[PDB]
Amino acid sequence: RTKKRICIIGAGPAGLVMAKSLLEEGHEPVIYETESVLGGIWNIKADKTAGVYNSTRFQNSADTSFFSDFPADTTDGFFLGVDQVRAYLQAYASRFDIHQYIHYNSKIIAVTEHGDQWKVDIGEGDQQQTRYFDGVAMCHGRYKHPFIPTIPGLDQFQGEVLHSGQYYDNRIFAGKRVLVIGNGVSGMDIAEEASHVASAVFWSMRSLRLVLPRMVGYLPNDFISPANLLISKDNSIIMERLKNSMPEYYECYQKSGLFPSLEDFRANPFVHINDGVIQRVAEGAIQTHVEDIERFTGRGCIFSASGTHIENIDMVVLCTGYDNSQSFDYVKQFSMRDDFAMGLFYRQNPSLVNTYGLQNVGTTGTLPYLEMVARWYAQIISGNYTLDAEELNHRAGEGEIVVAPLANVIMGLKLGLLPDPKTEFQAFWRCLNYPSFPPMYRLRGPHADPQAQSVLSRSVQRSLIGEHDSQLQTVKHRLLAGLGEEVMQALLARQEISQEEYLQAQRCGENAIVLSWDTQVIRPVKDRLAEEAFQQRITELMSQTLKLDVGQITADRHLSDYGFSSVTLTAFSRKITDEYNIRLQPFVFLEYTTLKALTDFLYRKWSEQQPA
Ligand SMILES: Cc1cc2nc3c(=O)[nH]c(=O)nc-3n(C[C@H](O)[C@H](O)[C@H](O)COP(=O)(O)OP(=O)(O)OC[C@H]3O[C@@H](n4cnc5c(N)ncnc54)[C@H](O)[C@@H]3O)c2cc1C
Ligand SMILES: NC(=O)c1ccc[n+]([C@@H]2O[C@H](COP(=O)([O-])OP(=O)(O)OC[C@H]3O[C@@H](n4cnc5c(N)ncnc54)[C@H](OP(=O)(O)O)[C@@H]3O)[C@@H](O)[C@H]2O)c1
Repeated sequence: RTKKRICIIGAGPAGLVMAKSLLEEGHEPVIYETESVLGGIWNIKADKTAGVYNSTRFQNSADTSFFSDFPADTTDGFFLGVDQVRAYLQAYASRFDIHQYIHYNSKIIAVTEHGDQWKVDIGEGDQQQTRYFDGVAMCHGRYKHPFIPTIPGLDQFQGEVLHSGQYYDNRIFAGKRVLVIGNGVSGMDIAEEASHVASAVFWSMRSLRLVLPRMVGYLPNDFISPANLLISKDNSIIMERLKNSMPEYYECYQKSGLFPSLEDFRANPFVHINDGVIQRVAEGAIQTHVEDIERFTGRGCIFSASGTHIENIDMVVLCTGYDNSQSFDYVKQFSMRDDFAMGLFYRQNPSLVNTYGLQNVGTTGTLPYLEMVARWYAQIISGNYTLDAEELNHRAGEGEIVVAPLANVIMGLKLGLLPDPKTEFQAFWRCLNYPSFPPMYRLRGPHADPQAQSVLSRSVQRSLIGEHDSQLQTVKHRLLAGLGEEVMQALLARQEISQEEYLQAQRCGENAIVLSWDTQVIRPVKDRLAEEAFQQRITELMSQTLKLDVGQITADRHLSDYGFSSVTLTAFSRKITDEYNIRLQPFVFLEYTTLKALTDFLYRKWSEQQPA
């Protein structure tokens, strides 16, 4: 009887683990799926308007992107592609017997609160039914409703216009003049793949982002431990790793002119994973314009900054991402941003969960983050967990990023899945220094798995092949300082911490780290008059590419005092070309030898074409 009856919207990864989690706490799942098969966005249809495209592979290694008690098969590789992922989801649904609860061809239409119960409107027309449930797990994913920007004249463009959700492979670009717009992962992969077939590829973007390949050195991009992520200096570490472990890539990244500015990295600190677009841009295979499109003529495109007119455009691919606001129509009455504590639990009745939350999950795979929410909701349903009033207070904000490995620590602690810092601090610390290995979270607490330890052991043996120990030990001292003086004294007494550790924490007091919810969040931060603007812009670009401050850059100082390099000089002139479409011939710097000599030349060349 007490089997609670939970309505799960979706058969994708979230719905699968959401159902398997409630089955561990003896509840009864009811999955409704609009499509005819499980798998989610990893399912292709023929008139494709959403869903992963052919070359898609996971950005992060299998060691951090799959479920706690169900390892992925890496025979064909550590970065799983479309076939293996949907394979995985089907294997999971079968070991934990999830198929029986799935009702395919069944679209949820409305969810309304009904006392403490929930009334759900299922199915479309003559199959329209209505059932009642104890809780609703919203597991409908993202990336389904394209977002089309409003651009002047695009509605009258006479070429083909696609949105990336329709993309499957690059045979569609063969022989064509392509304009790719947007520089998320989709724009990156499409632009890169287009550059191996198309007649010409033009890549439009407004602002530069950080790109890493899948492997950084001889380890996956995602092998980074919470301790490192806590020294903060967000990605100063990852950048160091790149610079020290991937020097060739780092020089090539610079020469592309696509390495972003500090102001750029603070504005979006999210690390995008792509393998290849930067090499293609370096080689001239792609023509990047970092600026804003002014308007679209009938078969071409005009740019605001440079005045560039690209002509005879065959295809525009709008890689402009998704409006995920409409994926929440069946709960139109609710404001997800304002009613969901942590963007995850309906504040007045958590029986209503939003598994994906509302933020951007970086650093490791999405699956184990979803799983963690699933294990947590399973306990809220059992009555074994009652969100406290600081929990209910949190609001997921627009733009925010979630450093998953931290989110799993924060949540893994609430559920008692990690050694207690107050009693097993040394162990807690080892955990904070391993990458996000999901088997770590099934060694203790609710529903462990005996085979977990051995799984976690292979992943950690691959981790062990940089330190900043000093900084790390300072994170140790500051964590400990953050536990308080009573717990510190107790750890000292019981022999968990040495006398040095204890005394240092005693000194690192006003710098104490207290792990909390927002530990896991990152918030991004953002004629004559014309000719002054040009030279001002050129100096900044020289400042960016040189790592020098505009004070030290002066009009009449010879440019060669400034210590350029082949790499930094290239980077400096591709950046010029990207914003003003001016090409610097191979003698530009032998003939113009000061800043003022260079800007006056380029501004002339600029205005001999269309300016402003
Ligand atoms: C191109 C691309 C690449 C990606 N790469 C990665 C990656 O490398 N790593 C990673 O971790 N993640 C990646 N993701 C995203 C992430 O993997 C997916 O969101 C993941 O599958 C989790 O999906 P989900 O469980 O939230 O539901 P989804 O997989 O989004 O599917 C949701 C399901 O709910 C169903 N549904 C929706 N509305 C209703 C309704 N009203 N009634 C009934 N059913 C409904 C849908 O039919 C769908 O089957 C990528 C996404 C895209 C588009
Ligand atoms: N952990 C994971 O591995 C994981 C999980 C989920 C999803 N993903 C990735 O998320 C991707 C889905 O999002 P997406 O990358 O397609 O889109 P996106 O990240 O939302 O970015 C859309 C792009 O379009 C540009 N754009 C938007 N509006 C524009 C306008 N009016 N004019 C010009 N440019 C505009 C944006 O640049 P601006 O900066 O100028 O806006 C942006 O680069 C998937 O491909 C997947 O790889 C990864």
